[PDB]
Amino acid sequence: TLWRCCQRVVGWVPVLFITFVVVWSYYAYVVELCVFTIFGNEENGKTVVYLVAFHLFFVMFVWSYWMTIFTSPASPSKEFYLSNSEKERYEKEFSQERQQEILRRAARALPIYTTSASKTIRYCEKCQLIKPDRAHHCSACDSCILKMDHHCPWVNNCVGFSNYKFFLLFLLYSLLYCLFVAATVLEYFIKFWTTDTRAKFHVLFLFFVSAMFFISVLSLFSYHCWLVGKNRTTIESFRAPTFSYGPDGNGFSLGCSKNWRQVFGDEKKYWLLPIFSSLGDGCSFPTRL
Amino acid sequence: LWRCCQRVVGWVPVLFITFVVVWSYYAYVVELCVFTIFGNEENGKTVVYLVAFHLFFVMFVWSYWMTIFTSPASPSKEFYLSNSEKERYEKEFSQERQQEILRRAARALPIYTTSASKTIRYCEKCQLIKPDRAHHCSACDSCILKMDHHCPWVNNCVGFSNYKFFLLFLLYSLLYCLFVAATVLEYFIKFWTNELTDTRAKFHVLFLFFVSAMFFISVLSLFSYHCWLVGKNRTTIESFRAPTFSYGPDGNGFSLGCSKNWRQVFGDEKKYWLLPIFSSLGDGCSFPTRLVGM
Ligand SMILES: Nc1ncnc2c1ncn2[C@@H]1O[C@H](COP(=O)(O)OP(=O)(O)O)[C@@H](OP(=O)(O)O)[C@H]1O
Ligand SMILES: [Zn+2]
Ligand SMILES: [Zn+2]
Ligand SMILES: [Zn+2]
Ligand SMILES: [Zn+2]
Repeated sequence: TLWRCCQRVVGWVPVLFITFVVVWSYYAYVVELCVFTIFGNEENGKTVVYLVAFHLFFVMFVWSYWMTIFTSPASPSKEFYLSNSEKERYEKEFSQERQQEILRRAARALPIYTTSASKTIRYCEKCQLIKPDRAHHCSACDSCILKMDHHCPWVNNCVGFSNYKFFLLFLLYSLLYCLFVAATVLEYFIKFWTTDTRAKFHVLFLFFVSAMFFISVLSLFSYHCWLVGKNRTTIESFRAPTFSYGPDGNGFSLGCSKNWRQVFGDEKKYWLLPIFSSLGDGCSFPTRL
Repeated sequence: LWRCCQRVVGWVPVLFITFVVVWSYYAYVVELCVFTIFGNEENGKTVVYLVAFHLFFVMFVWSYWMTIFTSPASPSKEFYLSNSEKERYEKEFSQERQQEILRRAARALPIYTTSASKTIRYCEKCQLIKPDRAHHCSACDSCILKMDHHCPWVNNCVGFSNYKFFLLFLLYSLLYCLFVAATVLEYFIKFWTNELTDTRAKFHVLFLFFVSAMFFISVLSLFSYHCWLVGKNRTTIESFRAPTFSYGPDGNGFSLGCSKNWRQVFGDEKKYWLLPIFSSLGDGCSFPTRLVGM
């Protein structure tokens, strides 16, 4: 009955956890490292430079992170749904052959260039719609997601056509945020090991939390730089889409340069900003052939 | 009672300045940096301007806030007439013996200055003996240590506690306005000669340059005056009426040399010089004299 409320709340636990670490990291770097440690030293130039630079990375990180969480994933348009007449004929029908004929007649009026592994029309039983190309159903979001990449638990949201560029920038600014911390706390991490009671706990934690997050998230970032240039989602990287000419891992590829511009766009000024600049509408995609 | 009315109406200059500063933040960030500069298609200057602007905007609002809410220092309870001395002072009818009551108390205090008539500097309202450089302000309704002047733009007195914050407030005001004027100028040129014609951005970019230039030219004169007062170790009051010591009036009676005079306000630790954090030497109730006696 009330299982929805607890299920919905527990989904925010990874978000609140990450949010706490970021708030703690701000307190640790600004107060403990810059004010108590670096400003505990008589160097006002080094303290200000770090504080200014830190706020630039911290803003780009929180901005990208926020956008990846609250950008709702796009769903298929009204045209892909079975009308109340045709969905009755589909539910009334018992022969799979005639079921496929119902779906094929509506789908041929839609920009669909892919089929299932069994060359059947990609259809969603729960949503009662014909899945657009690259779209998949997520049982966590309980919906079909356009150009679905994966349901990322750390943002309590699906990473799809709307989220993807924000998700990528979130990864990018995560490495930069953590690398900058590790590179600047290192000079003082060496000193802390080789004596303030409170400052050491936060500075010691600061260096290897930033390092652990760097070495971990860096693997994912290199993974997606492959994916963007190949024009493949994570789902497609495990199951290549099947076109009219058979399976093709490169069926949506337009070349390395043009594949990136499908995600980041043609406006060069928006590439590094968590502002939506992805080409297309998510319900149809340019084909290689 | 109009003292209640004074408290509310006193915030009008503060709220007015707050409006101009909030408006300046919106105008420079949204209208100038987002609509105008980022429309020109290169985010290299936009990030630099947005980063630099936030450095000056923070130091300006920080200094302004500190000058407003730093309560002015008052004389210690030793400078107040005790319940014994207030009686015999009130009983006396001869002014000559009244001074002797104040003189006997003043000689137990680190006081090296008198009035122009060589009488003990005494406050009738607070019923205390004014410390050196301290003055009574009827707006604050109190005696202010090393009082410089009552400032309406901060709804507060600029005294011993405020002065370095007030100075930083002036400094970061000039820098904030100079940075705005120097960066908006190139785009101020465009709007008049119609290289840019946006309706909303024009009002804010034009007003940004005028208001920043008008505030710069005005505050710069005041700032240079106070840079000279600090080197002379003189409050604004003292620069018009030199204090009277045991050896007569002396405009330089509190001077300790140019270097040491600045250190009285900003301190010896350079890391606090530019920061709105209290670093002034002394206690405000006594000050080193040039000749002898502290
Ligand atoms: N109620 C007040 N409001 C504003 N300023 C005051 C007030 N009372 C004294 N002052 C300041 O102190 C001076 C007034 O006379 P006093 O030297 O006796 O000071 P005081 O009575 O406050 O201790 C004024 O400065 P000026 O004569 O050199 O122009 C004034 O700035
Ligand atoms: Zn679905
Ligand atoms: Zn999902
Ligand atoms: Zn008084
Ligand atoms: Zn006052």
